[PDB]
Amino acid sequence: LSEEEIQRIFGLSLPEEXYKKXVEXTG
Amino acid sequence: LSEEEIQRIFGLSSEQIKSLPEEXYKKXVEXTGYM
Ligand SMILES: [Mg+2]
Repeated sequence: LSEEEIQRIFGLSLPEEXYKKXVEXTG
Repeated sequence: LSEEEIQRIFGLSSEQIKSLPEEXYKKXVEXTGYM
């Protein structure tokens, strides 16, 4: 999985901004 | 994007999905190519 694919999949520090869009996931 | 889809995409154990944002972050790090 590329960083560009993570942007597309999550609709976007990538790890930090991963964790926050994770939290927004847990609602 | 559901928790179930994220579990499958990143191969997460039943244990890992207890900590989805943290185990997000770690599978984020492995994204960037770091360890
Ligand atoms: Mg937590």
